[PDB]
Amino acid sequence: GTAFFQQQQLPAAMADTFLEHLCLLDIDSEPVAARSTSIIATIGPASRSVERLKEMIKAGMNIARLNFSHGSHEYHAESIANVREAVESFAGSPLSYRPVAIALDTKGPGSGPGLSEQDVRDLRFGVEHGVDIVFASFVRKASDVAAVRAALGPEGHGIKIISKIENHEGVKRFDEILEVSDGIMVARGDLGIEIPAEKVFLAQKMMIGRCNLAGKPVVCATQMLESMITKPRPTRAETSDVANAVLDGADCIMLSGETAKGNFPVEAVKMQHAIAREAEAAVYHRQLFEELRRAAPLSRDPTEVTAIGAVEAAFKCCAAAIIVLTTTGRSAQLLSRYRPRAAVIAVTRSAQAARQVHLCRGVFPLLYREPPEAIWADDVDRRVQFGIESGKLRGFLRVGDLVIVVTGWRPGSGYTNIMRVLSIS
Amino acid sequence: ELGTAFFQQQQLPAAMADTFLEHLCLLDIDSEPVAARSTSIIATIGPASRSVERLKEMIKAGMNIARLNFSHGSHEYHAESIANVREAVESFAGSPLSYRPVAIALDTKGPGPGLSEQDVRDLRFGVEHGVDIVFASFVRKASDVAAVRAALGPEGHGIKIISKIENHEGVKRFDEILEVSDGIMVARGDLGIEIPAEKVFLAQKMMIGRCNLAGKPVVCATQMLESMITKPRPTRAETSDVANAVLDGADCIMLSGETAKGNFPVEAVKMQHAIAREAEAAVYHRQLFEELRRAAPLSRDPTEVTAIGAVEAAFKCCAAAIIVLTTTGRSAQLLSRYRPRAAVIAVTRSAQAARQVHLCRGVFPLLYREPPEAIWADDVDRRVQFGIESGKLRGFLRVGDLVIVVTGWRPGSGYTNIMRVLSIS
Amino acid sequence: RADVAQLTQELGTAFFQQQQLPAAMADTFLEHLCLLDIDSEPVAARSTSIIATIGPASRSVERLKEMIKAGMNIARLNFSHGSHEYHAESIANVREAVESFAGSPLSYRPVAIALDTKGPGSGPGLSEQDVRDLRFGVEHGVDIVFASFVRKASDVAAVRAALGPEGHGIKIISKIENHEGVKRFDEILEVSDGIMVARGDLGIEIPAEKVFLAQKMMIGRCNLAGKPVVCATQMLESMITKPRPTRAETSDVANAVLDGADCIMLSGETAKGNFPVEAVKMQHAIAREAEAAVYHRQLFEELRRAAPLSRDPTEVTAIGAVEAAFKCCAAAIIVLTTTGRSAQLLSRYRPRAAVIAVTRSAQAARQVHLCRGVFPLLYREPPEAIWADDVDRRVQFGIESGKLRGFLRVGDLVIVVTGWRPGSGYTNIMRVLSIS
Amino acid sequence: AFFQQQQLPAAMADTFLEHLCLLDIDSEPVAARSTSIIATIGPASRSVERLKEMIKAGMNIARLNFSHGSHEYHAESIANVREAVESFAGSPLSYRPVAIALDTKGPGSGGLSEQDVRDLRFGVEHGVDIVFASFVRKASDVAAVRAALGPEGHGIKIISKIENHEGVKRFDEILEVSDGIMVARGDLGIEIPAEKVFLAQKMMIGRCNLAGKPVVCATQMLESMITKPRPTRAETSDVANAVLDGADCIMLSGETAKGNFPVEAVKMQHAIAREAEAAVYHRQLFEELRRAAPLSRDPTEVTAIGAVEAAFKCCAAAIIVLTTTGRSAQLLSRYRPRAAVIAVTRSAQAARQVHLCRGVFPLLYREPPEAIWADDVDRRVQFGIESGKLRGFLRVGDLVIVVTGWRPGSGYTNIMRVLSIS
Ligand SMILES: Nc1cccc(S(=O)(=O)N2CCN(S(=O)(=O)c3ccc(O)c(O)c3)CC2)c1
Ligand SMILES: Nc1cccc(S(=O)(=O)N2CCN(S(=O)(=O)c3ccc(O)c(O)c3)CC2)c1
Ligand SMILES: O=P(O)(O)OC[C@H]1O[C@](O)(COP(=O)(O)O)[C@@H](O)[C@@H]1O
Ligand SMILES: O=P(O)(O)OC[C@H]1O[C@](O)(COP(=O)(O)O)[C@@H](O)[C@@H]1O
Ligand SMILES: O=P(O)(O)OC[C@H]1O[C@](O)(COP(=O)(O)O)[C@@H](O)[C@@H]1O
Ligand SMILES: O=P(O)(O)OC[C@H]1O[C@](O)(COP(=O)(O)O)[C@@H](O)[C@@H]1O
Ligand SMILES: O=C([O-])C(=O)[O-]
Ligand SMILES: O=C([O-])C(=O)[O-]
Ligand SMILES: O=C([O-])C(=O)[O-]
Ligand SMILES: O=C([O-])C(=O)[O-]
Ligand SMILES: [K+]
Ligand SMILES: [K+]
Ligand SMILES: [K+]
Ligand SMILES: [K+]
Ligand SMILES: [Mg+2]
Ligand SMILES: [Mg+2]
Ligand SMILES: [Mg+2]
Ligand SMILES: [Mg+2]
Repeated sequence: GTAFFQQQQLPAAMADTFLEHLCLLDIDSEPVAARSTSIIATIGPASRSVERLKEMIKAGMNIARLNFSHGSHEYHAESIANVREAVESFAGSPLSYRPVAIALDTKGPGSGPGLSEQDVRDLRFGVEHGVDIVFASFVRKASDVAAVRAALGPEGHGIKIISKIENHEGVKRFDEILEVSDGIMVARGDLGIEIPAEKVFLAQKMMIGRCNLAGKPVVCATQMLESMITKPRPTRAETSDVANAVLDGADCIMLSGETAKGNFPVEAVKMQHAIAREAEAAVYHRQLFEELRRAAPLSRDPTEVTAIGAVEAAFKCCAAAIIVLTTTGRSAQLLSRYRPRAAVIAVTRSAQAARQVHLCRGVFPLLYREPPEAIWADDVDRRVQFGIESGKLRGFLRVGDLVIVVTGWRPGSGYTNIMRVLSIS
Repeated sequence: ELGTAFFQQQQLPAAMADTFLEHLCLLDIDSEPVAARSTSIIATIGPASRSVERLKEMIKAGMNIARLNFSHGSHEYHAESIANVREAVESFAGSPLSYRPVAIALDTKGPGPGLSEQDVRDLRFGVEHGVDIVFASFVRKASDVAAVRAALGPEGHGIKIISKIENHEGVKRFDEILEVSDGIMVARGDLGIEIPAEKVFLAQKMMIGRCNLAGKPVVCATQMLESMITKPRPTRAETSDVANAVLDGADCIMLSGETAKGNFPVEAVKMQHAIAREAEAAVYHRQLFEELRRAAPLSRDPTEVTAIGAVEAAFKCCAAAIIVLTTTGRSAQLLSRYRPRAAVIAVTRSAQAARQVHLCRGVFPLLYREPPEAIWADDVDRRVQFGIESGKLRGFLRVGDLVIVVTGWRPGSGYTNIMRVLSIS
Repeated sequence: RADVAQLTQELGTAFFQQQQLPAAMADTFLEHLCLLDIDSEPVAARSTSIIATIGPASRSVERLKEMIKAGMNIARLNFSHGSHEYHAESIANVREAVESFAGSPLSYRPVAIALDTKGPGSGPGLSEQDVRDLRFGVEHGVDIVFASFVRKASDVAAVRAALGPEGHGIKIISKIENHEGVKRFDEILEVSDGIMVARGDLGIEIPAEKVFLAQKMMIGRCNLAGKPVVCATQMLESMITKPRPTRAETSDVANAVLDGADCIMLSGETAKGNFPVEAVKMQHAIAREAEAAVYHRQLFEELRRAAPLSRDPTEVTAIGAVEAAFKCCAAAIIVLTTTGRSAQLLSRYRPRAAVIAVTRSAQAARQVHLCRGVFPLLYREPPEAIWADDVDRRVQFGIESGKLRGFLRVGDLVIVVTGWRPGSGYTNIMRVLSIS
Repeated sequence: AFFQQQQLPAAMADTFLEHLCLLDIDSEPVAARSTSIIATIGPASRSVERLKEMIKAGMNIARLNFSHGSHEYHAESIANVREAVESFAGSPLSYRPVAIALDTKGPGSGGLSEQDVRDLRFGVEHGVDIVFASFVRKASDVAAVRAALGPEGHGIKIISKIENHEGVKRFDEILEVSDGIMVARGDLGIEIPAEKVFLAQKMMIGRCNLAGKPVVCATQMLESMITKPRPTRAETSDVANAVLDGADCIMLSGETAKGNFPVEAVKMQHAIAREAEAAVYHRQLFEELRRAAPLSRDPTEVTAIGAVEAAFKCCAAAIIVLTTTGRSAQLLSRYRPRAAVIAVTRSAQAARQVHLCRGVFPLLYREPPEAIWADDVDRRVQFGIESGKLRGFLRVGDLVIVVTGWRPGSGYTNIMRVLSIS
């Protein structure tokens, strides 16, 4: 229908030049797709109650950040328990349950050259409490990342390390840090003090571009909606900043004081949710996909080959979603790197993977709880149907839609290799 | 992984270029073609190419389609030509490495205002003798194609009608003719007499472009290697002409007098084979695929969606082949329209489809005659393995290579919706 | 690499490391982003104009001199507050501070004066206070009118009529502040000289999360039309009370320049804030960094592909001159202009080279600050007897001011744009000159 | 009506595929033929009357094949060409200069042969404009030809013929020291496999286009026309494709030297080239030539790109350039403008040699001088406009781009002007 092609900036998406795309942007063209940029909310006195945390999950919070620069281990263990209680209060309805990752943001090296002794104790605390992500403060070289990985020990092998770039050395040694990290955080607060304030935007755009090229998650952080710490509505520069972080290519956007100590934590999450949906519909996929395809190297990895074929197929039919079965989240990450307009519904049995895939833009994790079927092909079909039923319940899919299904040839991680065009019934 | 030697062959340095101008500058006479020749050769059968022994030599040289010119000779003469082609083709049935299906095409005498009485009798002869293709002479409007289609009686609706554009009216009414035809022949002999000779190249390039856009086969015909009727080597203009027809986008190239009455019929086939291989490696796939992708409309047909995803996947891993299961040839045709560098190995139970897919560039048919398995998924696996073992036998594949496999979710034609990445073992 | 090798050997590797030149030579926008470098210093003069609102914090002649030195190009008088006597005193103080630098003509900086109207309020069209304020503007010689709440083409025609016969030279920049203005944008732009994205009211009239779409759409359409566009309101809001802006504020300024804005504005930050000079300095610093990060390779290609064919010699000469400037990395394009139009047509193609506009019109010299990358030089000398000699003297005045301000160095290439006969509308010549 | 002619619907297309789909056999070519025709002089094209007919059919360069005939035979051929060319000098606004090219015999079994030294000396003594140097294998072969031309032959253009594997492999070093290249497909098709010649032709044409140096496509282009009045479908396609590849010149060998239809062969190449030039996809071609050409601080180079860009912006009928050596016209030609490059020169040799560059129409200025330099310059621009109007290039109301310099003498072009006709 004509109405379908007037929504989600589709006239602007069909434009032949970026200039014509801008000219065709319409304030009356409503966003239809689900919000794909994840929201990281910092936990503190304003967002610690179980009842307030339930409201933040409903507003769109995907990752809860624990800032280990403040508070004791007892304080952070209580934060973890309240987050998990609020998250599990919706587990009674598996088709609508939303996993929420828990990220530990370290205190940092301070005046020291490498990993501090408090960071070693805090990292061990994180492993013992089952955190999913580490936001490693003041990463200056590859050996800083290796020190964090060593401090996590053998039990913390599955924890993602997102390196925070906060100074000139981190910006200069970016390539070596990105190579050994799982992703990056553009920590603009310290970065704006370490380098001239008027240069932070160049560092943010460079790091986002390089992370997008590498297919690794990138978080834009600090002062995005600062004025909402005390005021009910943000400034015109703040809404523009959030929108531009999404247009730059950020996988995640973050709230610090807005959710930890401010007076509008739920509204700050709602505002980031609303801006991100508008900005995602304004993305010029025509040039973006072409450039991501052209820049990505040739590959002999079947997961990598299936991912590009599935994204290409999704664009060809305007697929409502790409449903992917994943154990570690990697198959969903490789689909996410090509920035499909189709939502990536990732069905997994790993609760940790379901929490961690929020780091990748456009990945909507579904945690499958059923015990395995005796026949593997039937267990695979049951999970795909769970993805279709959750998608229908949440508004991602309707009868008549086309979906791309990405599965593998045997159980276990690393064997994705099948792309299937499916009609929703 | 593949080596520097691999990336120096088949014009791969020229294929990686960022502009068409840089692609031209990087073409190398020392870069040898590795892929199998994908542009089919149509050879006209006449006194110089009628004997079973001569036909066996032409099959070995590369003839894929045998053309019977009904402008000369009786029905008895053409029935003997058909029998000799079939005898020469079946003389290699014992060896899997040498067996190659050969299509039989009937070229009509022509019109008078519409379908002539002799054309009705000749078309009826074609149906009775099981011809695969009709090259319909002097098509000027859509109603001429409908007359040929109606003349293919009740038993011949499976025969492909390739409309010959030979005059100004056919060129002007091209869109309506292509819409109702299976493909087109740029019949340059009469076209060069009906329109100014210096305008034939414009008509050829326009029709080839429109056929490529429509995803329908296009044949370049007449005087391609004319001097080879009496001389053992062609002129510099003739080799250039064959190469440029392949670079323009022609699915097939044809020999008329060169093979029907000339002194070097086998040598003419060998020459077309050698030039086509060189020209196919020089194709600028980078821009070609992007433009075929951008110009092809969005589709909700799973075969069309699977085909683009499979071609995209083949380019990503430099796949040795795309193995497709097809009953009518349609799934292989939709892969062929995106001009993959990988060979399209079409496994079919239909002898007619195996002969007719020679009309589509890069489709290498395999006729499969094993009795069907009781379990459909096992029958599918057996045909995919048949394609891999014939591929290994003929030099298309080695252990360690990657292939793309295109199949459907249920038996019967029209259900292609699956693309798999397979490692050859 | 071969397309820059001889020029890299000539100008040096250090030249090609500054002003984001490695990022500018990238083949894709993605590679351009990856190559942005915080250590690549901006070299070019700041091309995006700064509009500063005059108020109690920025009214004194001494404070205004500091703001001119910090980079203020246009002084905005907000007629929503203050009396005619108050605004006349503000105008006089701006003119006094501007003329305090007139002793040195090769370095003098013109400053435009803009009148921002109160608006229609609850009314349907032009209010009676707006008619009195517009007459005040004509009587006091203002250069620009920022017309509040423009909702249709007839609103800008009413403003033009209220300016009368004597205000024909005044530029009307229409402020888009509501849903109707956004929806009727094309008809408003057609009859206006330019647009202001008035984000304050716009963010109240439409959902706050949609303002960025309206800003980007209007900037794109103004760039396509070749007409000036101003980005306004809350750009450095926190600097009203703090000496340093937030990370969202610096990002906002940078993104307005990257979107394609000709001008950026300061409101309460300069009118009533505690750091008016610091706010101007911050906008200056961010705009220079953002201008160097513009992806000229795709931008120029798209401006050419989108611009229709033209049989106007000024339009034809402008694209030829911008193309020539990119070919040699020209330090500047010196253009002779009477009304500012020839400089505006060069500016629409977004050259990296500075557009040094030599004019005898003091009003045109002030008004060309609306066009990005135009550096006005007011020529005060009496005419030569031979017209060709008068033209040459004006070109040499541009080269000498260019050398004395740092725009040009001996060995640089410059593009000179002139006409074949005196008077406006005859630009048709482009010359390549080597600086000696 | 203007936008339906010269394949303008196909020229406006956003992709090459859409450009192909929009090619129209009913869209007539309007612009003058840009690709020069080199015709080989022999028994079938030696008479003054036959040569006059070939000049009217479109011959721009006369090739003397020194592989056959004596010096006396070639001197008579030169004299007949000059007599036929000067028979049209009575009308200066329509006079067509014709270059004379000497094609050497070659090294044979040997570097530079002793017969080649004598033939090159003959060429200098007889005032030839171009040398087509046979079997060039390395840069030192070009230097040997340059030395054999001596001090009296400094102005002669050396076009290196690439005829073997070594010439193809050492192409870059040969092009660097040559004025241009000839893709000599006859010997090349014997030295390398016949099925690889098209790759060598396309590579050399692309590299010459990138370098901004002339490239000639040669041998068997219309071969069958040696005995038949019409060419084959492969032959017309070959000529069209050489123009579409980017060749500056196309050549006729036996077709004009010994064939039964020399005038018809020239007419056929003229007709095909005009059709192929209108089918050129300028949208991508200009963008790629522009992107591939390096940045430059040479004012002639900078003015040339500004002028071609300006010509495309207004659909200029022509770019009128004042040139001494032909260089300013060559730098305009390298960007492949759709506008004709009308080169007004006083140098008769430069007027003949600029036929090597596609789209350059030389006008030999033989009008009285003006005392004031600026008036003399203006008069040459008016000469270009009047010849353009007379020959059909221009009409009243058209826009032209005029390219001149700031002071006399070669190497000072730095001005581009937009001018309205009449
Ligand atoms: N992250 C990302 C990666 C790839 C492509 C894109 S993109 O497609 O959004 N991309 C916007 C930036 N441009 S631009 O050339 O700078 C530009 C800017 C303003 C204009 O009006 C214009 O004509 C061109 C290139 C297209 C985004
Ligand atoms: N869709 C499609 C179909 C067929 C071939 C191709 S193609 O990719 O082979 N290709 C042809 C040639 N054109 S061109 O712009 O005419 C051209 C010609 C000569 C040049 O030196 C040049 O720089 C450009 C470009 C595209 C693409
Ligand atoms: O993204 P990952 O971690 O590589 O997981 C993909 C894996 O998931 C599957 O689709 C299903 O496997 P399981 O039955 O073990 O969940 C495998 O075929 C495939 O290898
Ligand atoms: O190309 P076609 O004629 O549509 O045939 C493709 C068909 O082949 C298959 O892959 C296998 O089908 P069969 O087992 O019936 O041969 C089908 O699933 C698919 O629909
Ligand atoms: O940009 P504008 O207003 O068209 O003015 C450009 C004009 O300036 C000139 O270069 C010089 O004109 P004047 O001598 O009137 O100042 C004219 O040739 C040209 O028409
Ligand atoms: O193309 P060339 O060889 O550089 O000659 C171009 C020259 O022609 C002119 O326009 C006119 O020069 P002349 O007066 O010497 O004929 C020069 O100003 C310019 O340098
Ligand atoms: O640590 C952070 O998030 C910062 O410095 O912005
Ligand atoms: O019949 C043909 O092939 C022709 O006329 O070219
Ligand atoms: O009036 C204004 O400037 C606004 O609303 O932004
Ligand atoms: O000399 C030539 O031109 C050839 O050999 O083709
Ligand atoms: K911290
Ligand atoms: K026939
Ligand atoms: K106001
Ligand atoms: K010779
Ligand atoms: Mg920090
Ligand atoms: Mg025929
Ligand atoms: Mg307002
Ligand atoms: Mg030879």
